[PDB]
Amino acid sequence: KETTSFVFTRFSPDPQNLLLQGDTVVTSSGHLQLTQVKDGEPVYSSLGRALYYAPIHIWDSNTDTVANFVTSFSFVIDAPNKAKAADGLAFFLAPVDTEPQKPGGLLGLFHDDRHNKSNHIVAVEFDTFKNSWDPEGTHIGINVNSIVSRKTISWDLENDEVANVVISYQASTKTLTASLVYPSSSTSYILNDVVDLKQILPEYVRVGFTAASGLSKDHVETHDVLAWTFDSDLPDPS
Amino acid sequence: KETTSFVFTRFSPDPQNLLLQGDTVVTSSGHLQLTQVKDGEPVYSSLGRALYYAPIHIWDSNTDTVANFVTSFSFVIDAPNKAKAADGLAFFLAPVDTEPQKPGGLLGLFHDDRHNKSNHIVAVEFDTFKNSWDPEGTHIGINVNSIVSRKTISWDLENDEVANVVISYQASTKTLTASLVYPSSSTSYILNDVVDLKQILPEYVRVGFTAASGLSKDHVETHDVLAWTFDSDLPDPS
Amino acid sequence: KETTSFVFTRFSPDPQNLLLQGDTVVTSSGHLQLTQVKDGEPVYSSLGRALYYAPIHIWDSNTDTVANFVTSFSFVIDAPNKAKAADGLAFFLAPVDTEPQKPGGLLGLFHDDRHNKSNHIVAVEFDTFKNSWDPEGTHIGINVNSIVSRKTISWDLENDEVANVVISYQASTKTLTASLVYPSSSTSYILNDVVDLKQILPEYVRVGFTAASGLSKDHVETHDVLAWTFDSDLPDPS
Amino acid sequence: KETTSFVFTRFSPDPQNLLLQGDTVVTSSGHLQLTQVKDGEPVYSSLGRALYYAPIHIWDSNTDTVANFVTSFSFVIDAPNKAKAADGLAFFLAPVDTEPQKPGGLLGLFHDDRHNKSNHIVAVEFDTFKNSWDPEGTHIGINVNSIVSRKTISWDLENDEVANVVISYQASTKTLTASLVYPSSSTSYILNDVVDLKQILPEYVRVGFTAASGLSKDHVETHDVLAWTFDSDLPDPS
Ligand SMILES: *[C@@H]1O[C@H](CO)[C@@H](O[C@@H]2O[C@H](CO)[C@@H](O[C@@H]3O[C@H](CO)[C@@H](O)[C@H](O[C@H]4O[C@H](CO)[C@@H](O)[C@H](O)[C@@H]4O)[C@@H]3O[C@@H]3OC[C@@H](O)[C@H](O)[C@H]3O)[C@H](O)[C@H]2NC(C)=O)[C@H](O[C@@H]2O[C@@H](C)[C@@H](O)[C@@H](O)[C@@H]2O)[C@H]1NC(C)=O
Ligand SMILES: *[C@@H]1O[C@H](CO)[C@@H](O[C@@H]2O[C@H](CO)[C@@H](O[C@@H]3O[C@H](CO)[C@@H](O)[C@H](O)[C@@H]3O)[C@H](O)[C@H]2NC(C)=O)[C@H](O[C@@H]2O[C@@H](C)[C@@H](O)[C@@H](O)[C@@H]2O)[C@H]1NC(C)=O
Ligand SMILES: *[C@@H]1O[C@H](CO)[C@@H](O[C@@H]2O[C@H](CO)[C@@H](O[C@@H]3O[C@H](CO)[C@@H](O)[C@H](O)[C@@H]3O)[C@H](O)[C@H]2NC(C)=O)[C@H](O[C@@H]2O[C@@H](C)[C@@H](O)[C@@H](O)[C@@H]2O)[C@H]1NC(C)=O
Ligand SMILES: CC(=O)N[C@@H]1[C@@H](O)[C@@H](O)[C@@H](CO)O[C@H]1O
Ligand SMILES: CC(=O)N[C@@H]1[C@@H](O)[C@@H](O)[C@@H](CO)O[C@H]1O
Ligand SMILES: CC(=O)N[C@@H]1[C@@H](O)[C@@H](O)[C@@H](CO)O[C@H]1O
Ligand SMILES: CC(=O)N[C@@H]1[C@@H](O)[C@@H](O)[C@@H](CO)O[C@H]1O
Ligand SMILES: [Ca+2]
Ligand SMILES: [Ca+2]
Ligand SMILES: [Ca+2]
Ligand SMILES: [Ca+2]
Ligand SMILES: [Mn+2]
Ligand SMILES: [Mn+2]
Ligand SMILES: [Mn+2]
Ligand SMILES: [Mn+2]
Repeated sequence: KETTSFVFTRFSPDPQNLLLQGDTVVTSSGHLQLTQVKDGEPVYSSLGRALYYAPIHIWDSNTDTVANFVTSFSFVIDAPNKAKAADGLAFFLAPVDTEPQKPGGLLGLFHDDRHNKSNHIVAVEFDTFKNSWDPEGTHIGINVNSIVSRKTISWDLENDEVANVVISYQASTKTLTASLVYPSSSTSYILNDVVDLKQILPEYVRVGFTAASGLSKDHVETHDVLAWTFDSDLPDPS
Repeated sequence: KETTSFVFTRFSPDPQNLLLQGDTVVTSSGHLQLTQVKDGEPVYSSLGRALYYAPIHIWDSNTDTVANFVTSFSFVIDAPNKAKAADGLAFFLAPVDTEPQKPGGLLGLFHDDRHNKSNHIVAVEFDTFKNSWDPEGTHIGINVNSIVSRKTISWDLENDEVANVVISYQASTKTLTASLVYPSSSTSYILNDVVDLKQILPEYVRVGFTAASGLSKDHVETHDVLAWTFDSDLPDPS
Repeated sequence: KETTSFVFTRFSPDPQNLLLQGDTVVTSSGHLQLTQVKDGEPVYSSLGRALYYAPIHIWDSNTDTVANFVTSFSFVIDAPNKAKAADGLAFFLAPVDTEPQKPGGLLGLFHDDRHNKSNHIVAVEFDTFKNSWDPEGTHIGINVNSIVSRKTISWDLENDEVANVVISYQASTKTLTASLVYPSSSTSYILNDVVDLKQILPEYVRVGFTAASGLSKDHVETHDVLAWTFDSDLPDPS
Repeated sequence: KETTSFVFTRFSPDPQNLLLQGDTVVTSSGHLQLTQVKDGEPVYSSLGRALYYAPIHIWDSNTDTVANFVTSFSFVIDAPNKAKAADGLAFFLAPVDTEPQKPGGLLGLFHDDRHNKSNHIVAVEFDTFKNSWDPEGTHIGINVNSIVSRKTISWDLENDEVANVVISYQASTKTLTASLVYPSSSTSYILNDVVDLKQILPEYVRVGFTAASGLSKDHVETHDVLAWTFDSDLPDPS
């Protein structure tokens, strides 16, 4: 049996147990600021990610066991103009050596918009901009090896309000669940889908966040994570 | 700081740390069987509840702090005839000396269908039968001092399938959230509402389940809880 | 799998999830005051206990599995005259319906000084007074069904200083371990012994504290518990 | 608030969340084998270490808080000849970039036997061989910036038996406590001392194990870790 967990109720600057990639900083107020902010305003064509430093053991090929995990986080997206919000934020699992990919609507996760098993990405996206591959309206998606989501639901962005997310994986039913709640307006969202982690991901992964502002100057938003817990449990064989 | 927690991944017979009320038994397969089953079939006019034996400290009048809590459970409802399903199951918080009330659509929680502050009940209901006070269709509700829910959502009962529920209370936003997922069909439901526990409940409560089969012989279903975790945290002041 | 846990970093007055027995009160400073205090001084012939309200499932006769547990607590003993300190404090496990027994050197645990399997008591004692059955000097003991300890070590009472205790049970080796640390003086104590909980205790027990002041007016001390955590885990069968 | 934790009830081969240094391997039976073994006999002049991959945030200079932590582990030392046992095992905290130092009685921790504040090492040692700086007999020591322990106790090595260790740090009293229990013989050991982590260590550290076999062919032993849990909690400011 192997477990990993961590809790950040706020972030400290220069976090040596986080791998910050692209534009990501920790602010002095303790937020994980994924996309760049200049003179109080979001900057376009910005891409940031943040990963927990230690690899997570999510499945074992010797014993053929798969881990459960649950993560929670709070985030804020602030678009100066809501109709021109872009591009979004995602929580993801990826190979240990993962590096930022294309900015914009590919969210730093993929180098193109195709399906490809060699990506080894599972992600939950909070997608604020309609690209050619997206359904109509802002949405939450479960993504496996592609920016084109396996399943989506409608989600109305509440601008500059705190969103509380929980994402969990139940290995016995191969089910990934993702929920978002806005306590300020009592609005909530949920979806789940079958995802087989053993087929998709390597035995060890890194986990974290990615976000991207839009590729034109008028399509911008901030993406701040305020807090983050993670728990995984790789059980004994059964 | 005060915390309480417990986990049952299955139930043992004669559980001395559970207060079983009404018809409740533990089966040999380790399920908490809330309504009576005779010759493989559910019995009508059955009422059962089950509560954790220790009172939970959910708020402190000395320090004026309120607890957070999160509970998870799995349940199954099996109606021999789905169109004649009744009456439902609920998770609730109530005063320590709580006793079963009226059977049927009052779910063992209330002695009538009125709003009354002296009930001191907060509950999440999984309501399989439309009474005069209910909205159309089977539904999930948040209930405060009344069988008439403060807020509801549509919920399609998946007969004899395992439902995974999580209910949580965030004291800083006074928000109660309830989710239900069916991993078998990848279907999921969520709602949340403002509930002020300090106004509604006494400082110590008991927590648990209640269920009721219908009051006519043809309107019946089973109500089994398979597993239950509970966690509460009453923080230090300020 | 069944787990129970709780944490009190301090105690609130009228604690409804604790069974207070004998003289026990909660002070305004949030201490669990086991033996009586009058005009700033300890009172003789005083006996107090305190138990967590919910029974603990420590072993299951169906599956023949036994729980692990760990408990921690901080206590203070203040003897006005150290040479006349009596009688002591103990942490114990006992049947659910347990009631206080004889005061004095029997510590509220036993009705006599003999060995008897029908007691169903396992205890760790912090013994400040030499009775006929005791070794020389103040000591810590592991006690099974008798005030005459199965094993003891020397322990020097540090008067009015905070003692941090941890007691744990490892079921696979049948080993009970007890440690005491005084952080003020950097002094520490440990012992362990084989105890088979399945032979000694019923399936469900209550856990908590007992203490007794001496049976003459000049042989007195206070016994205050400042904080208490408990964790038990009854695993799935092998 | 920041917490880190992990649990290994056994080890898997090629553990990507452990930084293995020197001779360390994971066996097929799931042991962390710190010093080299050639066909079930220990090899001399062997040095191995193992660290959790993620840095631990043990204190924060912004908020002036210091973390508590607790770690537990099980180890086995098997000396073919007990009288010629060498050199030992240690649990330690060190700067993130820490590298193995001198083999033998310096245990892979230090490059010499002097006191030096630029080491930034806190360690608990299980020392099986008497060097010039050591007290008489095999012993457990608390070490701050030097192989010459700040405090020691006598410890009798029980050859090829499982030792259960717990080490904890209480920030409010600046107290480091270390215990060892042999459940097989019911023997146990404990010590504690004042250590101010803020003065000694950087804000982020790595934690783990080191071990060394002796520098002559007849002074050898194995050093296997069977299991390891770690928990740290860097609290919010008052
Ligand atoms: C482990 O604990 C067991 C109880 O948990 C012990 O068994 C019990 O032992 C008592 C004697 O102590 C038994 O009770 C007695 O029954 C006889 C015969 O009917 C009575 O003569 C006797 O009453 C007289 O003695 C009392 C003092 O002992 C006086 O107070 C009383 O006034 C009489 O003069 C006594 O009966 C009890 O009297 C008080 C009433 O409140 C009570 O209802 C009444 O029972 C008792 O029956 C027995 N219990 C059980 C369930 O068996 C056990 O003691 C050992 O075994 C017993 C049977 C005796 O042989 C003991 O000599 C022996 O020690 C004890 N074991 C040890 C090693 O301590
Ligand atoms: C699905 O994903 C795989 C793995 O990422 C893609 O194959 C890889 O494509 C890279 C190019 O983007 C290859 O590396 C290149 O090597 C050449 C020299 O040989 C260099 O000049 C160049 O700068 C790159 O480093 C990489 O080697 C290749 N790996 C394999 C196993 O083929 C794959 O890309 C698609 O197939 C490959 C073979 C190429 O034909 C690509 O053009 C093509 O996009 C991905 N498949 C799809 C359909 O996207
Ligand atoms: C809200 O719920 C409370 C608590 O259940 C109701 O108050 C209770 O009303 C009962 C009457 O139905 C009282 O019982 C009676 O006691 C008297 C004297 O002891 C007997 O003569 C008689 O035979 C009954 O058995 C009960 O004592 C009372 N309890 C309390 C704590 O007040 C309450 O009912 C409302 O207020 C009460 C005081 C009456 O005025 C009712 O008429 C009135 O409905 C409920 N409130 C509402 C608006 O429904
Ligand atoms: C393929 C791609 O990244 N498309 C981006 C879109 O995601 C969004 O950022 C938009 C804002 O103007 O510009 C497009 O270039
Ligand atoms: C108030 C009440 O219980 N009404 C019951 C309803 O809940 C259900 O049991 C049904 C089944 O026939 O009978 C109704 O008249
Ligand atoms: C058997 C018994 O309780 N003996 C007590 C002893 O514990 C202690 O209190 C002492 C002090 O004066 O008095 C004795 O009566
Ligand atoms: C400084 C040093 O490492 N001394 C080592 C001692 O630790 C032990 O290994 C011994 C083997 O018999 O050889 C000594 O030289
Ligand atoms: Ca998009
Ligand atoms: Ca109804
Ligand atoms: Ca005594
Ligand atoms: Ca040495
Ligand atoms: Mn999308
Ligand atoms: Mn309803
Ligand atoms: Mn004694
Ligand atoms: Mn030494």
